[PDB]
Amino acid sequence: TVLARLDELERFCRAVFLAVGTDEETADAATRAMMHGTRLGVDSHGVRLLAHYVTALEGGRLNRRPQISRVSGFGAVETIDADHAHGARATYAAMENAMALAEKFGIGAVAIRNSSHFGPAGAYALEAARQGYIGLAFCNSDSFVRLHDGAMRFHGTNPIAVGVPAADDMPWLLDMATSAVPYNRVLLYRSLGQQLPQGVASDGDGVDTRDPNAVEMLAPVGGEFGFKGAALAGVVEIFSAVLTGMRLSFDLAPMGGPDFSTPRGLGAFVLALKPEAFLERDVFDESMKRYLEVLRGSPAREDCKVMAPGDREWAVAAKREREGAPVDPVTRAAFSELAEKFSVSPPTYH
Amino acid sequence: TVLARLDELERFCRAVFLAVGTDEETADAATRAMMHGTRLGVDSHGVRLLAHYVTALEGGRLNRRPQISRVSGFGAVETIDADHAHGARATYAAMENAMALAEKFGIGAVAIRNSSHFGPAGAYALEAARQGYIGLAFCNSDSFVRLHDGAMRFHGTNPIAVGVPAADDMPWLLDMATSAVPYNRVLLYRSLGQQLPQGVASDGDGVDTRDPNAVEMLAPVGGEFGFKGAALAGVVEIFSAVLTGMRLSFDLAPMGGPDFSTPRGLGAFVLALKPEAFLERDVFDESMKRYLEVLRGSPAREDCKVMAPGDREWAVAAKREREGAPVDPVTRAAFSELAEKFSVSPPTYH
Ligand SMILES: NC(=O)c1ccc[n+]([C@@H]2O[C@H](COP(=O)([O-])OP(=O)(O)OC[C@H]3O[C@@H](n4cnc5c(N)ncnc54)[C@H](O)[C@@H]3O)[C@@H](O)[C@H]2O)c1
Ligand SMILES: NC(=O)c1ccc[n+]([C@@H]2O[C@H](COP(=O)([O-])OP(=O)(O)OC[C@H]3O[C@@H](n4cnc5c(N)ncnc54)[C@H](O)[C@@H]3O)[C@@H](O)[C@H]2O)c1
Repeated sequence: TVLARLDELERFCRAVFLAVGTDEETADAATRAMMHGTRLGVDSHGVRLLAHYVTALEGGRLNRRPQISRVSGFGAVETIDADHAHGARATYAAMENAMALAEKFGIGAVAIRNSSHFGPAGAYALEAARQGYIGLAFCNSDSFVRLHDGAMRFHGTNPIAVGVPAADDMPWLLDMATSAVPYNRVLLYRSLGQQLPQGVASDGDGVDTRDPNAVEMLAPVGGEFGFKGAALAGVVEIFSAVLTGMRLSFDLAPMGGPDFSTPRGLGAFVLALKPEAFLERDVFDESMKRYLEVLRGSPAREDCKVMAPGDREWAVAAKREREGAPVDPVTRAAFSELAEKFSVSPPTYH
Repeated sequence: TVLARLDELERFCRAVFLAVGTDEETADAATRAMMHGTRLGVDSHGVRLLAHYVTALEGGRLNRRPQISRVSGFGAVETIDADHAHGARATYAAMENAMALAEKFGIGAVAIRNSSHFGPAGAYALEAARQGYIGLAFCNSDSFVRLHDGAMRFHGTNPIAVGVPAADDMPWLLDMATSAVPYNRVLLYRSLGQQLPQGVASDGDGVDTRDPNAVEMLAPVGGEFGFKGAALAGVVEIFSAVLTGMRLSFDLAPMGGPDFSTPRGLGAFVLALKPEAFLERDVFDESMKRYLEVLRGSPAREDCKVMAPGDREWAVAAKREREGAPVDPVTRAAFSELAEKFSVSPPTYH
């Protein structure tokens, strides 16, 4: 295992995408979503996803040159057809539009059609926050999580991402799957041979299990009150599938192979709020400032620490700014054969 | 204990409010919110709240004749100043506005100022659903729930309510506090002398306890992953307080006495979506129909049943339509003295 510079990894991912014969904007957008994940420590959706995207692109699943267009739209809303684009491209574009509409109507909501996996949901949410708007991001995926008291994979890990501008620091940022823990976690624990935390997954009968080998579905967030987490996965499902026209979780094709050619037709939803359309920006920042000052200063349990959403990510982000992002041996090896294959320089390490 | 007709209770609540010298619209709005809770089985926020509202009105906390006005607003947004109105009046009014803005811009968002406790958050969300829009409702309250790993009451029970139109049945409705369970639950368990479920509350040290007498704060939804529940309470806090200009949870005055004269200045947020602004309503209903058809038909655990958000509320709602709402002896006795006091007919029983 070893470290890599965030620019070294960035320039590398973009170089590879271009080599696959991808759009210049599709390459920039796809690398931002992965650099976002890698910079914020959410490595499950970091640069390790490069391998998959190039396979989906070469396979035909992801369109190299997507023509993003608005099928309709009136007022502060509009539905966009990404043209089977790479999730990040389809959603980064949808958000710049939602921000544009928010600048004109105080708010902006955009339904996304014919898209794909977009990596970390917070990428787009954090984009709006960096711009001074409140960004929302919903989406679904192939069924993985059961309902409360369920005995089958029902909803996808249907994430929720909310980004709020700060003042003189990093934006408030929530990026979470509606299930207790994401799916890659069971694969990781299965790989290490360790048991999962209690109430994160269930067997085929709907009864929880801490054995990663017996898991056949993820459990909703909330535990005994998991029905609340299942309900949250419902709101995202409505904004991501019923309101976009795309297929529901249980109707979507697998995220993995063997098919890397037939498009999945994934739906998503983006939302932006213009703080200045409701109140004085000076009173918004002082409230947010006070809100965060108090939160972080709040009493904690024994040897514990309290933090706002995004605080853990800004701590690792700062560390990866100077120290660099860790790249294990097997992902590094994948970077070498990708570099060999596409004739691009591999990331320098240390 | 005995039963009461939903019209008998409805007419009674309205009668009492008018007797206190309240607005005609403030009486209708306040009785709908309570009738909503009583009809849907969420009795914690039903007609048992009458006793408190008349006390807040007579005390001077709640304005009997509120002048709801929009301080500003451009595009599909606007901030409304309820003029210290009863919660239901301030929010039912803000929702009809958000619906009005949604009919014109596809969406409608309204920031509510100088409001008060509005009973069940689903009342307003369900209103938009009955109207054919997708309604959202956010609000905070005085601190009761701790942060993940916290050792102090931080957020209020900050509820989330989302109502989505169905097709040929009752709307999809989510109404849930961000905390695992609402506060009144500790009072009930303390009253019965029984222990609470694991992970719903904590003592003064931030460590969970099932003893309702040792509880000093509620726990976020999610358990070990309660940080997601605390992050959700954060999004509502931002929409309900930082975005409205109203006080944050920890700055708000108590919901109970002894002060029933000084206004709390509670904030809230309302949102409305016009499905027709994104797609053909015929494809929205067929997707929602299929979504619910499959959900309810999904496989369940041993002797369990799966249901969508609101399904449990529509089962008791139907039961309370014909059979009637149960009223215990002590709440009925409060109705008798309220009837005696204001010279209004008490609900007929059976
Ligand atoms: N593209 C897709 O289809 C898809 C689907 C599912 C998940 N994802 C991604 O998976 C990634 C991980 O999701 P997750 O739910 O496992 O993340 P997580 O459970 O690790 O954390 C989610 C949230 O809780 C916060 N948090 C964690 N610990 C905390 C603490 N101690 N105190 C306060 N807050 C704390 C985090 O900042 C974060 O906002 C996300 O980036 C998500 O977008 C993507
Ligand atoms: N006015 C305020 O300031 C305020 C503050 C907090 C809470 N409240 C009110 O408290 C009331 C109760 O909130 P709560 O969170 O305790 O309710 P709850 O936990 O009983 O239920 C919330 C949700 O989960 C769903 N649900 C329950 N069991 C289910 C199952 N088996 N399968 C699928 N779904 C299921 C319910 O339909 C509901 O939408 C709400 O009406 C809320 O608005 C008001």
